[PDB]
Amino acid sequence: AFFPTPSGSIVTSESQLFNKPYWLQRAQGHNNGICWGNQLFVTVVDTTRSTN
Amino acid sequence: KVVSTDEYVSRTSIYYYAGSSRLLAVGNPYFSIKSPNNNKKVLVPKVSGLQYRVFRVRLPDPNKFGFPDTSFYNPDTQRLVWACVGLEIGRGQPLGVGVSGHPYLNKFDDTETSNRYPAQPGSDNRECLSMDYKQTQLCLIGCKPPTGEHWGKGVACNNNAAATDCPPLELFNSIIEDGDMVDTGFGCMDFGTLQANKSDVPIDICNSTCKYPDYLKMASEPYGDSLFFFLRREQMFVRHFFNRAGKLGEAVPDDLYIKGSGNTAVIQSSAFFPTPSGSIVTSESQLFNKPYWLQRAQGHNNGICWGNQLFVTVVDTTRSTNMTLCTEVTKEGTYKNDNFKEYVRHVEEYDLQFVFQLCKITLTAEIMTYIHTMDSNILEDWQFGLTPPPSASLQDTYRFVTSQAITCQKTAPPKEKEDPLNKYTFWEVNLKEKFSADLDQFPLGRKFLLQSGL
Amino acid sequence: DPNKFGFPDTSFYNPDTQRLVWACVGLEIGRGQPLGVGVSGHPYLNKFDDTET
Amino acid sequence: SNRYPAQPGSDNRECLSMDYKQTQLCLIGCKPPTGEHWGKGVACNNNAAATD
Repeated sequence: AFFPTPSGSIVTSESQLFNKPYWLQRAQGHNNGICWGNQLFVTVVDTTRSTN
Repeated sequence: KVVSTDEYVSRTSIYYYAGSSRLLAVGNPYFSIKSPNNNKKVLVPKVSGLQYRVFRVRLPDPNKFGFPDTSFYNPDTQRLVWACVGLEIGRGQPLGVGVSGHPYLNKFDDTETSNRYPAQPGSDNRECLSMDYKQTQLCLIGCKPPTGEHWGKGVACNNNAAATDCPPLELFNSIIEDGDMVDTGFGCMDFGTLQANKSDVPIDICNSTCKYPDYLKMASEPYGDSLFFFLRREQMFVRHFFNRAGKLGEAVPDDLYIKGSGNTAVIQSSAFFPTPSGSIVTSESQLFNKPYWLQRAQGHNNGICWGNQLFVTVVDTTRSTNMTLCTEVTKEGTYKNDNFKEYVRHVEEYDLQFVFQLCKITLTAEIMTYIHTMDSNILEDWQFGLTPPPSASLQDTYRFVTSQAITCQKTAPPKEKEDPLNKYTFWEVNLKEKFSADLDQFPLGRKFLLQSGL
Repeated sequence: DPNKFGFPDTSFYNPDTQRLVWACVGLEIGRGQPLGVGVSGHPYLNKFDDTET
Repeated sequence: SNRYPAQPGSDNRECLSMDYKQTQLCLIGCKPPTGEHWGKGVACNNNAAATD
């Protein structure tokens, strides 16, 4: 019964995903950004700002 | 109500280059060495590739210039100010990263392949080790020196609680003076107060306050006089895994692990820490020896440098090589160990070029309000809105100053106290007597004319 | 030297009040070997101990 | 790690193996292609060659 270990790699600012603009001219679904109920739901997951 | 900076100045049709000399900087990359007999007598200053190199130019005043053509400038109402349009950071050293490391590092074990029970106790297990740092390259420009936060101490509060004993935490934004340390992957925090063992971090950091550029606060500044234009590029990854050596106060809760016995009756540490290291450092992803034609700033100040001065900050670890000196004491014919005294030195090389464009400001009375609510100090250096000083006649006149009609005469007030920024050690560069008007005699004005589309 | 060239045509070149010079416009570096890194080493290098782990 | 006194021995040959470089090339010709290699030749047998 075996299991390996995950180990990560290097992390650059060149291939980041934050502090950059976004414009939603056309979404994928049918709601084009119309937020019902006067609320939003944003979720973000990072692991690269996680010093101890 | 704020406004942008393209509606009350005007670009002229004249351009100026100025350029510094080649900067020299040498020292020891581990500690400053003072006198044994005195504290303030430095011998070799501590400079490495890990210091926030902060230069501050002093561009000469425009209104002290006398032109043969006095047509474009009105001295009755208009004034001048300088603007930055082109800029250069020069580097002249071979590429290579240096190593640092504390000789008494708080490494208990290594925790990556095998740590066999039982633990190895003993009240002293610090040892010597060394490692690479997180490589970093970035640059900032502005007319106000850049701000920086850090993590620090503080009061928790009053003793209503009787829960535990753990230190508090609080951020503090400060002014980034020169000589301060760059982060390398161990928290933007002061190790001089938050740590007590002084035996976990290499020696360059342990009595420092390593800070980090707050991009968020500077962008959220109203006038925007602290971020003209900036880049950054950095990377890191892991090297090993170690663990601390001490009683972990915040112990592991009981339900989340099955207790052992016999050889497995004691619990080891649960505080781990990795060691960072840079990757390959190419010459392709360099950030300097390249022109920067500023077109439009992200703030509102579009290059107008109030106060006739600029601030450049730059950090680089890719030229952090370490020269190892080796001299002897007694000449032998056979090898010895006590016959050599060694030293370690680190060099540093910089250069700066600048392209300036002067600008006139029509001064009507509604605009100088907007200058006044910017800050009051700009308007007085132009000597524009002042008061007539009253108080005509005095009689403090005596023919003989050392006599017996004494009034105990005292003079020399401290009235030339004007600079609030004098509490921070910058790197001054004298640029007042280094101008010229012929751009085509320089290795950057030739690059300027090809970019201008003339 | 360019001035030692007796040209068959003289109608483009006055030797009394002109001279000639050369200039590079083409440039090439030729290699002819397999690729490989060399290694050297001191037989008495000043290594005291290890300091990695 | 070569912390050392001298080491004796008559033969110290061992069993080793390693890979080589990956290398892709192709070429088309009218004449069959010509290459080169280094090799031994004349020695000119003169001037006190104390090195073989």
